[PDB]
Amino acid sequence: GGPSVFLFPPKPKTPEVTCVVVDVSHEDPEVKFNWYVDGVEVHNAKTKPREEQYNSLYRVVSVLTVLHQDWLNGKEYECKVSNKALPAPIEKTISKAKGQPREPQVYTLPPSRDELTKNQVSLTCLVKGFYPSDIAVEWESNGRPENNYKTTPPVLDSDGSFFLYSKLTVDKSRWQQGNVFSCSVMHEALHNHYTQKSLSLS
Amino acid sequence: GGPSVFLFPPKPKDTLMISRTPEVTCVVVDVSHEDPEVKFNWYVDGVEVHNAKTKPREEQYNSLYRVVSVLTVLHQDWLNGKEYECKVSNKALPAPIEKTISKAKGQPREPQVYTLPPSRDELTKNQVSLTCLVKGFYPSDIAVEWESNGRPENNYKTTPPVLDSDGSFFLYSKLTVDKSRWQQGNVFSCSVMHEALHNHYTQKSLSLS
Repeated sequence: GGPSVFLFPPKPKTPEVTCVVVDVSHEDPEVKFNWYVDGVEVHNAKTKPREEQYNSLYRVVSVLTVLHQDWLNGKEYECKVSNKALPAPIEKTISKAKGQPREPQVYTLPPSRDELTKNQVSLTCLVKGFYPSDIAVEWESNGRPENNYKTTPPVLDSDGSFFLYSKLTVDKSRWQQGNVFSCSVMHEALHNHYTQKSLSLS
Repeated sequence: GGPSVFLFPPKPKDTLMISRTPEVTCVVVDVSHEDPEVKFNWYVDGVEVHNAKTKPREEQYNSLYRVVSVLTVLHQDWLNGKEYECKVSNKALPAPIEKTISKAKGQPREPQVYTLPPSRDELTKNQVSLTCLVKGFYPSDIAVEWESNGRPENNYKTTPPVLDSDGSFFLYSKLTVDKSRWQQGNVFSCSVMHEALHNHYTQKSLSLS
């Protein structure tokens, strides 16, 4: 277990910059935030009460209200979190430049030919090129939501965008019969904030 | 308020590479400012050792100290499941604090490596994604790389291990290449290092159909 930090832009429609700390250890729930604007610190940010994730680890959020005309001018906003279980403080920066939302690309991949020997096969859903990291993925089959899937946490790609993979495990018999499976993704940068990519045998 | 102890295992790549140094790290947090000294005792399967290295103390954001002791472990010792105990003594402690760590116990499971070509929808783009699914391995310590034509490929990212529904772990490694390299039929290789593999190494190729 190790904490991760994410910075969120104000939505284009009161503006706010958000620093999210996920996977805070259960022994030391305390997290200390320091906010920088072009290098000088501000103190008007307010920290939300801690939330316990499904894995007992904690999610601690700090919200900094941002001057509207300031965001138009392109000033950098820095969030520095510091925790006892942390080897060193974690720093994140966000601005209007490349803080822009990026539409995720959703690709479904059938099982490897070598996996068709096993009794179960892996249906994978690749979601790449999205910003910010907040995203939700689900699997269905003919509209019935599936239960035996797992999704990796977001991974920062080499271009500043994020990607992840979701793996649905289905019986090989169900796959070869021609069943249709769907990978659903919800994200703010998507058109209608929702898209679905289907997957089926040849 | 009260000083607590955390014990970390070695990094996965340090346990898998003969040229690296795997370390067990004992971290004492919230050490008193007027009683700052900490005495470390290290035990390997009950036998005390003395080759541990202490680091200079570091003050935190709350005016209290953090002191770290680092013990080098043998590659074969860690893989064989030897247990490492760190005992932390301090004047402000009513009694010493003991913490013990070892490699994840349970039957080691061989990773299954599956290479997945880019989706046809991505073939309209200038760069395509080459996917390496590594599935069903235990424990989670693992290392993944990409190479091609005898040279490593470095434009890849790998997800951390994820706990699967069967008690094993899986991850994905994504190699991004120019579309023309993939359309040429050039062969790419996903290499995995893991204790359960023969010679702790395997590699699966990925090429155009």
